[PDB]
Amino acid sequence: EFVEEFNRLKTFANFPSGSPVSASTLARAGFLYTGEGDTVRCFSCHAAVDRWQYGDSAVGRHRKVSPNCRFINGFYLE
Ligand SMILES: [Zn+2]
Repeated sequence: EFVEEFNRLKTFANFPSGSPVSASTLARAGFLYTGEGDTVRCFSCHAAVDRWQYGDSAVGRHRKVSPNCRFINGFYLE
């Protein structure tokens, strides 16, 4: 259901314009938008990450936060 990138990106409906990190970048990293702030949450491991900054890596932060997530370890790559 959220295994496809595009379905995740449809959660970024009201995502703060001018977030240092874009909704695409975050959708690619496996993240859904919570609808609050710039707070997102990974669809597989359910970890949330907010407070995005210039030069952040969506993938990097996601791994840092949850290094054993099924998605970022490629277990969803079709
Ligand atoms: Zn995850």
